[PDB]
Amino acid sequence: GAPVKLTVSQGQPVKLNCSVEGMEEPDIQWVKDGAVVQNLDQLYIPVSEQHWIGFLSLKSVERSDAGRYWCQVEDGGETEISQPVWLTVEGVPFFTVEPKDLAVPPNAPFQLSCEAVGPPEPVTIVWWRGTTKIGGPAPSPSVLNVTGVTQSTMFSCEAHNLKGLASSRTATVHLQ
Ligand SMILES: [Zn+2]
Repeated sequence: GAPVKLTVSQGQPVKLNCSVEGMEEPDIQWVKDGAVVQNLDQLYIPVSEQHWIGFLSLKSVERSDAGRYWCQVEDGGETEISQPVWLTVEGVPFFTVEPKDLAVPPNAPFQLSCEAVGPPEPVTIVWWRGTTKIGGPAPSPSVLNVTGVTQSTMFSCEAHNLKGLASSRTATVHLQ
């Protein structure tokens, strides 16, 4: 278990490679997190007799493309296979917890919350109410305690990491 670790920025193409050795006509397949890969360009070429390289192309990486990839061959036996590559996709923060819309009575207290993650880490959050910075910058997860509102009000989180900024959905708190 010595995986290679490949880090790519969101939206960039990437190509992964594996080596398969010790077998004439291996049936090679790319696997991601233990599942046979679908809907990606796969290429398997011979450099010598008994020496093959597998090639997996991704056109424009998103978060869901991150995972552990490797090549497997059926039967295999003494076939030597390259170690897995761990694909990590870096970019601006992603909100795992969005702020929720609420209906509240006037001057009644409430709490909103949001969570955002990288990579890269760490992530900090600021809260906006209308166009006014309230809370933060503070780490994730973030909560916002509000004493009350007297009219419909918008709240959103803005998350920050090395790669830049992401906004949450805008929550609306309306009067019941
Ligand atoms: Zn910064």
